[PDB]
Amino acid sequence: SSAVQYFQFYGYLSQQQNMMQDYVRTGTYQRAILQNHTDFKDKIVLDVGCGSGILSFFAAQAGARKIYAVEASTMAQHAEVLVKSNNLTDRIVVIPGKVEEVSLPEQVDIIISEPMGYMLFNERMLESYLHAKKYLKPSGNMFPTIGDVHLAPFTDEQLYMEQFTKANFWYQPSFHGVDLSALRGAAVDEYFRQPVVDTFDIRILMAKSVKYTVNFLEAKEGDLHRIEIPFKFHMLHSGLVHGLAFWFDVAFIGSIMTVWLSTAPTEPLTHWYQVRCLFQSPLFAKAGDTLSGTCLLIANKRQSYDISIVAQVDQTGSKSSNLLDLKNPFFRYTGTTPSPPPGSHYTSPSENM
Amino acid sequence: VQYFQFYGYLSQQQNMMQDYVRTGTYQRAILQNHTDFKDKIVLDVGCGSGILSFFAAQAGARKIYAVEASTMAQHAEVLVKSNNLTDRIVVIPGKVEEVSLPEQVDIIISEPMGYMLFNERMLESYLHAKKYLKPSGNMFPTIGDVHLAPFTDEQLYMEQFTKANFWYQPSFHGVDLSALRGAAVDEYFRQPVVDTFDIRILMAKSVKYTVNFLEAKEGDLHRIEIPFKFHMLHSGLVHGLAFWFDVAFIGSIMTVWLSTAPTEPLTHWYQVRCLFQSPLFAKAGDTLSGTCLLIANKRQSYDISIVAQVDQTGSKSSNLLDLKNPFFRY
Amino acid sequence: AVQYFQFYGYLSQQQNMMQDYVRTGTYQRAILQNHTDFKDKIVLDVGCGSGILSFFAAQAGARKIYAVEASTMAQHAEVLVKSNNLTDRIVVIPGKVEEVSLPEQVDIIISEPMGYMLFNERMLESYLHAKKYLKPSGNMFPTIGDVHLAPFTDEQLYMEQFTKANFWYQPSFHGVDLSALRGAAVDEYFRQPVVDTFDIRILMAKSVKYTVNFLEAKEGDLHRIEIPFKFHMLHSGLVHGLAFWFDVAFIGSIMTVWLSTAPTEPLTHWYQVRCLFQSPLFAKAGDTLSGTCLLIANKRQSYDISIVAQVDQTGSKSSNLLDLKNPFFRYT
Amino acid sequence: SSAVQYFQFYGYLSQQQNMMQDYVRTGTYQRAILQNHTDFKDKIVLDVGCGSGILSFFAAQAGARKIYAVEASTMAQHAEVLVKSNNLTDRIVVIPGKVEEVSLPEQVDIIISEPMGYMLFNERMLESYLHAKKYLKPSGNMFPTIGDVHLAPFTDEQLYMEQFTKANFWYQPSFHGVDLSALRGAAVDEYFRQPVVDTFDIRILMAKSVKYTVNFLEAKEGDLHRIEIPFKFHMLHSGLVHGLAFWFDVAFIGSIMTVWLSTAPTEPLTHWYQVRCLFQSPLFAKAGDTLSGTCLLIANKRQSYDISIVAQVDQTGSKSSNLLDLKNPFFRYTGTTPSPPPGSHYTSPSENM
Ligand SMILES: Nc1ncnc2c1ncn2[C@@H]1O[C@H](CN(CCCl)CC[C@H](N)C(=O)O)[C@@H](O)[C@H]1O
Ligand SMILES: Nc1ncnc2c1ncn2[C@@H]1O[C@H](CN(CCCl)CC[C@H](N)C(=O)O)[C@@H](O)[C@H]1O
Ligand SMILES: Nc1ncnc2c1ncn2[C@@H]1O[C@H](CN(CCCl)CC[C@H](N)C(=O)O)[C@@H](O)[C@H]1O
Ligand SMILES: Nc1ncnc2c1ncn2[C@@H]1O[C@H](CSCC[C@H](N)C(=O)O)[C@@H](O)[C@H]1O
Repeated sequence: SSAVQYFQFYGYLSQQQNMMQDYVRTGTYQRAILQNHTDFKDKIVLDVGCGSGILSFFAAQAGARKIYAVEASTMAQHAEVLVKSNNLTDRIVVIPGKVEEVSLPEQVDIIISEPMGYMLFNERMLESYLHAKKYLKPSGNMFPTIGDVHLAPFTDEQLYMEQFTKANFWYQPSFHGVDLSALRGAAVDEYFRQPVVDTFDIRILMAKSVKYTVNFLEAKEGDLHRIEIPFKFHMLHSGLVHGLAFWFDVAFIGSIMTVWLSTAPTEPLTHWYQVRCLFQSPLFAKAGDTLSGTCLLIANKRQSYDISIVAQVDQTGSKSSNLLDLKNPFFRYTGTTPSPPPGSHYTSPSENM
Repeated sequence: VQYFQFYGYLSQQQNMMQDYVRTGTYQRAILQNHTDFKDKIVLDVGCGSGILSFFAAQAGARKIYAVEASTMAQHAEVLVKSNNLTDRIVVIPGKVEEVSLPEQVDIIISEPMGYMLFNERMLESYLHAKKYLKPSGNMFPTIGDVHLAPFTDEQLYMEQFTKANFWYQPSFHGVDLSALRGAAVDEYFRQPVVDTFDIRILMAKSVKYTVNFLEAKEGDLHRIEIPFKFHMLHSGLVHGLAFWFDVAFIGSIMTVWLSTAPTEPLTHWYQVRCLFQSPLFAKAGDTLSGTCLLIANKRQSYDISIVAQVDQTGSKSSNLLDLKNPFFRY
Repeated sequence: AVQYFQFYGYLSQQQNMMQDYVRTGTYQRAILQNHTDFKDKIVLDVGCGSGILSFFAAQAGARKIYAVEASTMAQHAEVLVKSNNLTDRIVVIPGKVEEVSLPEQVDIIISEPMGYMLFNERMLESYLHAKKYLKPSGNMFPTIGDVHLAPFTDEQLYMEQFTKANFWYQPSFHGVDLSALRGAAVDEYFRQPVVDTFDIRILMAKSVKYTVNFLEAKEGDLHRIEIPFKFHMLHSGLVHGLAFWFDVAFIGSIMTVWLSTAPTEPLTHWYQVRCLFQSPLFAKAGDTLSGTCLLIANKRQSYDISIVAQVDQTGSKSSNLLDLKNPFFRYT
Repeated sequence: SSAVQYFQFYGYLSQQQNMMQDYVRTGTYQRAILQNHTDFKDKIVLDVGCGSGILSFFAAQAGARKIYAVEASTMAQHAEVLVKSNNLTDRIVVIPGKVEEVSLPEQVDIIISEPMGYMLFNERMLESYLHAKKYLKPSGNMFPTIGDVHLAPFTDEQLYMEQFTKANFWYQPSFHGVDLSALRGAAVDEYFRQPVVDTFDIRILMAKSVKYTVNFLEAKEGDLHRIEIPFKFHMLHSGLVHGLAFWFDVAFIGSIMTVWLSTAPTEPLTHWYQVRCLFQSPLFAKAGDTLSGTCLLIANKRQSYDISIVAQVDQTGSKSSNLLDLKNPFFRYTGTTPSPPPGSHYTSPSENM
């Protein structure tokens, strides 16, 4: 259905290029695969969504005997050219098609893949990554092995006001002689259903994070159809909570060492950035209060999730419920350094010049 | 399809409404020609928010049929009710090709122009809607002029060549990508560059291609052939062709023009530039002749072929372009 | 070989080198400050040109100076010696220092044999060959040479050369397809050393050094020169190639004097030299750039250069050929 | 010899590019071949020193049946690659070697070449071009067909002084304590033996040019070993004559039309520019005087000419005799517009602004 558009997007070389040029990502995968050469040398490997084939080449540098590289986009055509020109035709096998519908010659010793999306789960490629375990030997391994999602409440007044400023275009009685007021509410609802793709200063976060772990060795493809993330935040600061901030970490658990790829706002940026879900009604909280609630991710037919966030301040009973659409996020990043919150100065800035 | 979902968002209707030149030229063109709307029947093909039907209602139209296929039709009918015009503006959800109208109309109004005028292939629906048009009916816009002109922009050319050279690395993290160097260059230079530019970079007076919406058939736009013969005013490197367009509202009281030229204030259409993989050298006085051929595709766009040659020297350049994968250089 | 000595046979070239104030004044100061290494001694000037260095030796008190010059500049040199009244101290001997015979062994050899990257022109071999005339505790001015290498980032230069090479990427230059030769064009242009100066900001790691000791080295060492390097990257960026320059030291009895062609120092007719990678290498600060620069002597009195550079963390490798015989003089 | 250094120079693609990028040169050759297609249509052609092969390609565009493209530098290898990739292997035969020492299968109907150097004659490739006539049918044609060398007396005080300024470096009694004066005369002599490659404003010319024609259809290889150019100038202006200026034209005399390629200072610049030979003793002449003399080019073993220029003003008998070496010219061009001589203002500049 919408799979056509998805595989059209990853068929352009310029997109593969954007992902390969993310040094954090490609470098961490290369480090993780080569530093665990005992997990690869002369073993069988499966690259789920090989794209250019970069990960299979990394697997080859580690000494794999044979690597099955599955690719469903037309990038399979270009991928085979790199294997022939890198004289690895005898160890890398390009298979055009989807990992679900293809046939593999044999069970593999280890599976490698880069299936993470915004908030880890977006794009629903982890389901294909776990589906691939039907080709995995009883003692096989998976790179990445586990993925951790993180959540924290945030305060950002300017991000929050921005939505009503954009929507208030509709609240004028004579836009070229037409009254648009009747659509203001609908415009507001639309903008708040967009998760914001951006970075931020860590000082806007108001409580230590909370983590939902997906163990790719134990999880089933069905575990990813309904993801329920409960949270109970102890506020470090007492502000207005305009929503929740999401990021993720993944770990490659190999024989020699475990390697981490992290997209935290404390780490170097990546092409995943961070994702923020705004509350249409911000929640006020004291410091020490508990912000309790649930984040419910419900898979949809269009390769994404419907996000439901219900949060409440237990001491005051103040409740906020929000719905978001992760397939239509708002890309807000600019490149500017992130300005810090006001009221973050505990000593005179003038006496520090 | 993805197309009608995109235009189902209020934020997109807003982005196009906040284009002041576009909206104000449409309103002024309609209002100053209120005689072509007084007590008449109107069809608005793709009304979106309904802004154009409201312009028609302001001009005195007795009844306006507003066809919209995206979910925007629901919101459009909310503005009709809250503006107390429900007896004059009739929203009809669906595609103009599929809906049934109660009667024939005196005039069709629409905003079907895309990049290079032809993008999005909504002109075909604007023309197809003429099956509901009375024998002497009129159309806003009446005609569309596509303008093309050769340009020189060294920075843009090296900008794209730089990105294509990523695929020339013999050892990117130990991997040889050079085998794909050729596909990378094809793909990048197959990107129309959507942006504005200063008129300084044009090396010849523009050439014009006219589409008359009153006389044209939906089939004409399946394959559009634009021949060009440029007379070069300056010497140097021709890195490609630049496209922009004008449309004219030919009404009873006056004709009003809407332009996306680089000398005029900016629109959400900007201008479009097609790059040659290898620029062409030309002197002042030379002639640059060739053909730009647009063949419609199933993905709501066109496959573009540009054949150009310097007649004096025989230097030839052939380029195919994908209007489906633009490069917004904003 | 004939073309080499015709070139240095023109008085205008000798002028171009003599008008290099840093060069000529540093040689005089190094010679005169160490006058005890010259007083009442025998001297050999290898490739005297106009004679300038022999005149510095006579100024320092040398009893007799043998000035060897193989171009026709030897005859002009003889004229300056007569008109400067030094016929009893400076003896011009025409011919190559490899082929002439000298009346006695010398206490010190002086020369100016450095070329681009120090080794260009392959005159250091003749400077070292002349050591057969050197007494057991003799000295040599210059005494040691330090070649310096450092990676650099310079986008405009890289695209400047790529623009030139891309002329051969045309499908119809006057109706003729040249694209079949784009690969040969890029190979040729990027084989060209870029002779120019540059601001030290473009360097991304502290320079690495390769030292030649003229007192100890033998003429054979310079037929194949292997230069290892291991750079610790200080900035994150694209490495577009390596930059080369050199210092030489006059290690005299009284003091050591240094002559430098570094980009932080005033300009010399040697400028600096850069080798471009066809495909730049990406490196982050903290990474290590390791590799080898290899100079293989050839018949045209120059070197075939092979530069292999590698980012140790990422495995990005780059191998480049360079022909010192076809440099690109970019200075204007 | 110098042949080695000569053919090494033309093996670099950057050099061929420099010559191909001279639009005047390459464009005029293309026009001259294509507009005379009757001289090429289904005929046998010989391209002497093809370099990239460009001229052969032009002759193929005009319809020639077979072209023999002779090249002595290693550019011959790259020339064959262009012929294969342009699908012309059945009509263009690249022959590596020197035109004097190679063999052709057959006689040709027409010979094409670009053998002109500074002052037309420099580098001595016209001799190879004329030598190639051993392969020409009794009524064959040659492109170019005739060459015109133009001479004219000029006045340029700043160019003239520039030489003494450069040589007077040697006229100091203490250059780091060394008296250099003895070499001043030798230094002056050296600089004046350099012809100057540059362009100039035609107003520095003091008499109508004189021309010496070589007819390539009739000239013999030995004619070019000793070239005697008598001149007799009628001075249009009174002044100091600092030397003579040289340029050249070639004409392609085809069946349909004659096409001219000119390096005159009145025409668009080319990579040949113009060449000026300075007199060490300038000659004074007033308008109406006659400047008579001879310009004698004596071929030498290093692929160039020794030039002797003797001029005298007949009215005064004032003589000047100068020797120049064409193999060590001074390339003076910059790109600055040539400033016009003083005082060429016959009307007040202030009354014109
Ligand atoms: N069902 C599927 N079967 C096979 N491949 C798929 C499938 N779904 C998505 N992919 C493939 O995975 C590639 C993208 N993917 C990262 C997206 Cl965040 C891996 C890129 C590359 N191998 C890297 O790791 O850097 C894309 O080419 C896509 O087509
Ligand atoms: N094998 C040789 N034997 C004798 N002379 C040689 C030899 N090789 C080169 N030379 C001569 O020494 C001169 C080299 N020259 C600059 C080198 Cl970049 C030094 C000029 C002179 N000492 C100054 O600094 O002013 C040239 O004149 C050359 O002819
Ligand atoms: N005796 C010879 N035999 C064969 N080749 C020769 C001979 N003498 C000179 N050449 C060759 O002709 C080429 C020079 N020629 C320009 C001279 Cl200013 C090339 C122009 C070329 N046809 C263009 O227009 O691009 C050089 O490549 C040279 O190697
Ligand atoms: N065949 C078709 N039938 C009906 N509506 C169509 C259509 N093709 C496109 N549309 C709709 O027409 C609109 C194009 S832009 C609408 C802008 C509006 N006329 C204004 O001036 O503000 C979109 O809402 C699109 O979804």
